[PDB]
Amino acid sequence: NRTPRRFRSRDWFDNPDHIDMTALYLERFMNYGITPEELRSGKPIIGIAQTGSDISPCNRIHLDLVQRVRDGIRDAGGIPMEFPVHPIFENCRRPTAALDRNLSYLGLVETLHGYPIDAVVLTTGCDKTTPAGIMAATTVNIPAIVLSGGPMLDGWHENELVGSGTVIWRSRRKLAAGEITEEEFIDRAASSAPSAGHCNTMGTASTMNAVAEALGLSLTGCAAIPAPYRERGQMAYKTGQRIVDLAYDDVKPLDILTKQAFENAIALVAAAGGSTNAQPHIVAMARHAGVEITADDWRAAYDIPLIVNMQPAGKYLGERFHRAGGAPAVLWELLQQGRLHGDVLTVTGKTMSENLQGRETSDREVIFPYHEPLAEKAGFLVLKGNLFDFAIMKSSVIGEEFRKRYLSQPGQEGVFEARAIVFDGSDDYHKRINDPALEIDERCILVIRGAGPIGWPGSAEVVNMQPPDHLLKKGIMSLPTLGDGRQSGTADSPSILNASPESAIGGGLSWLRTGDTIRIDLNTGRCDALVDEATIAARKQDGIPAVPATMTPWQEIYRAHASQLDTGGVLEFAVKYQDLAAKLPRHNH
Amino acid sequence: RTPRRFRSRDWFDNPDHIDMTALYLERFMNYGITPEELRSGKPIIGIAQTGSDISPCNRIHLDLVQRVRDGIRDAGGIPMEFPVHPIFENCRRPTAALDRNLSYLGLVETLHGYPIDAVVLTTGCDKTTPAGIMAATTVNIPAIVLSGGPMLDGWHENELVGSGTVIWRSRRKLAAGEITEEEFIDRAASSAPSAGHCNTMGTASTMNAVAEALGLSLTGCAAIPAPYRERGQMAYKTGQRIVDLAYDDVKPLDILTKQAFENAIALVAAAGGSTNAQPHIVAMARHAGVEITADDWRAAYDIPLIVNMQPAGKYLGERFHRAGGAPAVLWELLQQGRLHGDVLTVTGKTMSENLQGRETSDREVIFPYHEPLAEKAGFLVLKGNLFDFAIMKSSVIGEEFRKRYLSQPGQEGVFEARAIVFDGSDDYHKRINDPALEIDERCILVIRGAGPIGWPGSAEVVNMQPPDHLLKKGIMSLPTLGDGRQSGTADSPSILNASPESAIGGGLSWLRTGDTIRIDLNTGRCDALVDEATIAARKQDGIPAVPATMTPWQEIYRAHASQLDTGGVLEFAVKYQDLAAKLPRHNH
Amino acid sequence: RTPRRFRSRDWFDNPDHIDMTALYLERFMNYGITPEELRSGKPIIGIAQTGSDISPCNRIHLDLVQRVRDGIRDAGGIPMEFPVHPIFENCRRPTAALDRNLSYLGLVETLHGYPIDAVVLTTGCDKTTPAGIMAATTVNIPAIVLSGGPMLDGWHENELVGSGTVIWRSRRKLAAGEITEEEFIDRAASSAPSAGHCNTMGTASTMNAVAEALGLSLTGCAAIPAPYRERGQMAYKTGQRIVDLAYDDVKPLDILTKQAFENAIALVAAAGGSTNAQPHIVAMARHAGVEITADDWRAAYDIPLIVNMQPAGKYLGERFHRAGGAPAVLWELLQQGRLHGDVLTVTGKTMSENLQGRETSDREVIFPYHEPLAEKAGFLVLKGNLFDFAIMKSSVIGEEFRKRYLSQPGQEGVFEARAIVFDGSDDYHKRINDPALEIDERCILVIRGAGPIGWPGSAEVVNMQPPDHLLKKGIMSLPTLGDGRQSGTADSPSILNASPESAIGGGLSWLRTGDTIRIDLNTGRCDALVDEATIAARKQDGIPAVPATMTPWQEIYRAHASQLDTGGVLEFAVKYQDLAAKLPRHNH
Ligand code: FES
Ligand code: FES
Ligand code: FES
Ligand SMILES: [Mg+2]
Ligand SMILES: [Mg+2]
Ligand SMILES: [Mg+2]
Repeated sequence: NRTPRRFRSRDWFDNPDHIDMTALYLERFMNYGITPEELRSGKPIIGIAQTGSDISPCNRIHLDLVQRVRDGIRDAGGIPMEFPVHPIFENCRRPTAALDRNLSYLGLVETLHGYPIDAVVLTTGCDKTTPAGIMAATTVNIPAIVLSGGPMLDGWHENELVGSGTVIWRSRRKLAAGEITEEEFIDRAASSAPSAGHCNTMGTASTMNAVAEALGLSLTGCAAIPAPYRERGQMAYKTGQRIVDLAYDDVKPLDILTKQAFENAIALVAAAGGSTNAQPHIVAMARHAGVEITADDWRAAYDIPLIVNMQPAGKYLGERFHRAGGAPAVLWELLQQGRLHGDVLTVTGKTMSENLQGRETSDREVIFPYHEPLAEKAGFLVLKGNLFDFAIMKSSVIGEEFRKRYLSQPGQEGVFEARAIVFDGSDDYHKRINDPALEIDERCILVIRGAGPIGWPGSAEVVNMQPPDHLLKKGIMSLPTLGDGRQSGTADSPSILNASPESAIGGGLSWLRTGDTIRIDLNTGRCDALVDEATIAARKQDGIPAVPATMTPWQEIYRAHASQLDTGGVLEFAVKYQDLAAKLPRHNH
Repeated sequence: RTPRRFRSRDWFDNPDHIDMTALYLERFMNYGITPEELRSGKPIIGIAQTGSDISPCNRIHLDLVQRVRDGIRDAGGIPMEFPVHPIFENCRRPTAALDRNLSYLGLVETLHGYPIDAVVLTTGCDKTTPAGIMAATTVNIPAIVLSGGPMLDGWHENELVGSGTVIWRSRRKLAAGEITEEEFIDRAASSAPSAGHCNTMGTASTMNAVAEALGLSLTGCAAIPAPYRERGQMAYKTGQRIVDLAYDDVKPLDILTKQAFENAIALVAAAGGSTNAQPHIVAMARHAGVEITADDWRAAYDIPLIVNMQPAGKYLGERFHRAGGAPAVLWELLQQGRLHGDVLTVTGKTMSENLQGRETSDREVIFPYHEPLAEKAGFLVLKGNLFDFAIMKSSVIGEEFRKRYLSQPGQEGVFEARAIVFDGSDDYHKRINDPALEIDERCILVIRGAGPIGWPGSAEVVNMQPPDHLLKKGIMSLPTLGDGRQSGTADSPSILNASPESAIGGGLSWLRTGDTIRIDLNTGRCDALVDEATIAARKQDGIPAVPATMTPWQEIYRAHASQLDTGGVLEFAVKYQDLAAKLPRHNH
Repeated sequence: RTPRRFRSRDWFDNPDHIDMTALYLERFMNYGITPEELRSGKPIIGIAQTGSDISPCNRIHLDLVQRVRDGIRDAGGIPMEFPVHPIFENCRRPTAALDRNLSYLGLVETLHGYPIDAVVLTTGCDKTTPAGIMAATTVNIPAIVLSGGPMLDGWHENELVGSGTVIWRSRRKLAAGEITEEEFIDRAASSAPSAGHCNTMGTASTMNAVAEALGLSLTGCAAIPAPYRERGQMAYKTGQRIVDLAYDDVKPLDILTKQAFENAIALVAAAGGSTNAQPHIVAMARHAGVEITADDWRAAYDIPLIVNMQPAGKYLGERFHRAGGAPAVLWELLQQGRLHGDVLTVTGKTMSENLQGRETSDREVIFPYHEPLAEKAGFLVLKGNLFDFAIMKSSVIGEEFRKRYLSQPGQEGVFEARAIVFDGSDDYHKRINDPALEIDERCILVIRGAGPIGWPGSAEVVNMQPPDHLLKKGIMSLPTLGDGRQSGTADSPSILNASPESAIGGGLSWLRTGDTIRIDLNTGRCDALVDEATIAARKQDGIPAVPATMTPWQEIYRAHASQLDTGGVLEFAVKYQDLAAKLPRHNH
């Protein structure tokens, strides 16, 4: 198995030319008890990028699991080095945690490339830490492997399942409809988080962790294990064993993250009822590995049926999903219908197909068979028009009442027209949504603008807007929704999302006005404002709607270099840098 | 916050011996504690840590302890974590029942010998809960129990698989050749999915509920599964409360009255608890100076089964907790006047006030008293010419068993069985499938030499299964009798804890294979049909052999341990009471 | 290396019991251990953890245990950490001496009753080193000692303050009024500047040096200050080497020969070690089935004082380590043919190959054997009519003491003094300055009722200081005699460990205040000049009283502890040897 190699660590700890610098490098790494024989025996230094902390409750389980990773690395013959990254906690980070993925990315590459690190174990959980980690590891391109934290346990409130995130959106409706009070709202929310781990619905965190499995970047079965199961700590051990293997065999990210691998992830996202936030993230990771993912790569997957019976699209939560076989069971379903490139290489050292043998699900209540699924055409639906060149709609989440109301008229199905109610940001929506002067009814479409990477800044999860109270009290639970921002992966709103280019850089949403008529055609992928070419340029000369001034040093940088979610809201200058571990850096003294 | 003058101050602020105060304070600062911390007069809160790598059922406390410390600090105490002697019931051989008294001795020493004003007793695995309470009673400084909690539900092939109970059910399946040997090892592993203790209503679940029923933990502390966020929140609230108990000076002997033990006896019956609760409750009471007699157990025989949990019922710890846990069970008993609700608890309220609003939320799990899972779920006390005290696990009689033995016409509750006697569990596993014994469905399987003295430490070996050939005919259980114990996770309706045991000359010593036993659950009698003349002839042959004492502690144990009917205590130790009423000598 | 059937496999891989294998395996995985780990056949390495908040001298081990774990894993073993009974010498009352045998009992149970193949014994505070080694020997599985090391140097007003020694020096500065009560407390505080044990050549520093001397720990592991990175590097190395010892089956009884204890006895004398080493070394020897007699102590008497460390000398643990530590001190002993340099050690090499190259690098701290600090530094045994064994701390005889009592031009080393007799230390503090006693420079202060049965657990109360009026006259110390002990940090040339102690009828029971005692350091005699007739008449008046037994463990101790001369062991316990050669029964 193990044929020796001169790891880049050896350029610090056994440098041929400079023996002064070598001694300078060994000296302090021994100040808490590491012996010289450890740092000088030619074992690989395995970094562990720690994401858990008191400020990051979704990832904090990695504070206890890190010990299992250390044990794996040491049994298998490496030397572990745990170190931190910029923290990211989506629930409390303001203005939004989307700001942090790129900032964490920058700091991880500096560390991975700047220290005597050979391979890495990326610890992941909360929404944006999985892409931030993978993005950084590929730019540097040293052998990497993802270790997922896992979701929380099932939450219960009065004998009822209660999913993280989705409990907030359902409780916003019942509090408006006067069916719950302000303390039941807080208490149902608290019941949604019964343990350590990330959101327990199929939101961004469960999606991005299933993605890394589909991408072949973590061991089989890693994504779905709930954080407090001992399975998770066993998995953390085996991941520590595996990463030294990947260091010796020299299996880098750029060997794994081919376009075919990204197409596998795309397929998985759709079959699993995954989050629309997966789209900016999968593109961002693709770009940073020099792969181009286009709007046609998403249309490819639209006709994947929904097969996992998990909130927000379905019924159960992360525990039932993982007991049913989690991501490998979903991938197996797909592989059987030829929707997977089964011959890609994975960090297991086998091929996707080889990994998936035996992974047929064990709970058909939870993971449905491909041919008798839960819903057809569950993939994202990219939409085009005069309002934006690209956006996606959460097809997996169209309710049957929503279907009957808009997508069901006898001659024209999948097509409907609605009256725009436009809001400039989240605060705007909350202040005017119940203003009867706007006379809102069942044939309106709620529109929000200024919530993109530039407008907010960092795109914001504010598109899952709810009907005004008077409509909620009539039983109308959702109206169509559209905006240039995002929504929580836990939303059960069939929104049109991630509209690029956003309003704030002169996308079509900059000139739309309340009372206009929007025409949605889901058969053809088109969404248009019925507003003539002449009126359009009259509005355009009034200028772009206003957006808040820059507030922090990082926001100035972000607003300067961030792309649109079309291409993954990436630091556009940064994609250029590839395989940085090929060249060494200069000595520091 | 009065403040009072805590015994710790005799170490850290003694105005007689200033040299000693300097000597006592010096080293306690060598990891960064400031003098204001130890010299301000805040109480020192000992935390008795039971969790370790070798104690996986209690290891959750390695994490929880930081929540306890935060609560002590918020409330104005100074925490002081220290360990006790490790106990891990599954791997400790010859038996972990040796360890309960050894852990008692050490913990008494630590609490009395050091400047500790009040203790948080972390509990979990079988024996850790009585051992902590016994010790905290003898020293009698303010004390509170913090339970660890069960593991989460175990699943294998979409079936609920319970800690411990899987092993016994797997033993019957492997013998009937229905599962492989790596499948046995497999489903055992499926039953232990997380940190925590046995997720069935075993000894840990029973004993931790008993601590709640005694009044020694905050309401709802017993049942919270170990990995729940709620368990961490409970550990914080408990750290707060122990500081208060230090100031209000609420001590074990203030709480462990005869009524509180009667309440605990009610709950064990209602909850389908382990029969190992019987020795542990008699031990705890003795060390508190309270007498628990066989008639106190008989008083709880007619309490109905209330909780629908393996091994007696269906679900595991997670469902029991979500339906209300121990408070929901105590609420049921309170409504029927089966509880003394006026007793004081460590919450600062009476049991009755703690229980208001605690009616269950899930009647599939915690049945109503008046239409329950089954009636007469209490332990049934048996006596006769083979022992003066044994109990039968009533809550666990199945329908086939009640048909085959308990339903003789005109004579219901009385049956007779032909004894097949084994000396140790090795002897059982060697001759149970020897056809020479010609075992029928009307035999009683008997094991002896497994009590406190015989094994030594009583051993969980009485849940013997039928021979291979009976299991293939659909006979899943014969009646069983022994002077040892069984796992609280057992679903055998055994007659257990037979005192006096065979090794000190109880009736089991002269029983022979072939003898007939007449059991009658109406009279409470269990008697071998052998005439006094033949008994005498047999007695003269001497007592059957038991192994030689093999470690120093076994020798101490064999010399001082009492019989299970009196708690298996160190007999000399129960005379020691309220030790914190007297300060120890200075050490220099 | 060559594979082995470790005893753990009897749990994790049983041939005839797959049910028990599943039951033993399942819960050991509930915090993430994989089946590949517990079934691969790698040895299971116990780590006997002694640190905690209540044990500040050993607390360093809670951060070093990770180093130990990493080394066990780099070497192919599976680490299993677990606690023992906590011991903290400074605060434990009535004495930490009661704990050594208690800790001993629990660790035997743990090592024998669980699947442990080899153990690392973390040590530090006084009693933890003998207690560990005693238990590892009784069970006799491959063992190794990891020492926590002493605290950093203490400075107070630009002066070295040593742990412990600063207390006894301050008690004199307080009666002579040179310091206030609150600078006493700051002075003691300055003595403890970091983690670690006492930084003087007290019992901790002695016993860890004894451990290395016996070949039970790696070369140079003893004197490394706890906060040094050398100490975590040593813990890693120790984790590695214990795996090797497990495969090579290098058991305690292979190492602990009479030749090894003799090497230890030499090192103690040569280093000015604590008198407490004598009962601990005898205790370890007995548990190793080795006899160590008063003659073997005499054989070390004439060894010079080589180490310039408080109490006897000047420096503290830091300078001693920088000078090459116990290796340098053994190297001296080697070249003068005072070691058995070819005994086996847990290093693989023999003691001679261990010390090749270990000559001290600082002759200001470790002196050459032939131009030494002082001569005849070993303990000096004394027989007599007051006791059949005692020892005197020859190493701390100062200039004035030698002049005032040991320098009669006729017969040097003989003197006679008047006995002032106190019954326990409280008697001392309430009468030492009672002027009706007429105490002068020619009195001997005597304390009794302070042995194993008397106190109970021998107490450190013999280093009594002169009355206040003698201290103001410049007399810094008088002869001191007792059946108790004294801190190994004490600079008192006391006569200690008197067996038989008073409380069981030894000579000190009949001796009275005012009697004349004659000591002869040339014959090793100490006698109370009182005639046989007065002795018999005083015995009729009864042994002087002692406090009643107060805790359950005290009753066990008083009923089983031996005398300090035979090691203060539980005498019934030394007959148990090589326990790991028999397996315990299965628990279910
Ligand atoms: S808050 Fe971190 S996963 Fe949703
Ligand atoms: S083994 Fe610890 S509770 Fe059953
Ligand atoms: S107090 Fe622990 S070493 Fe002296
Ligand atoms: Mg999110
Ligand atoms: Mg048990
Ligand atoms: Mg001492």
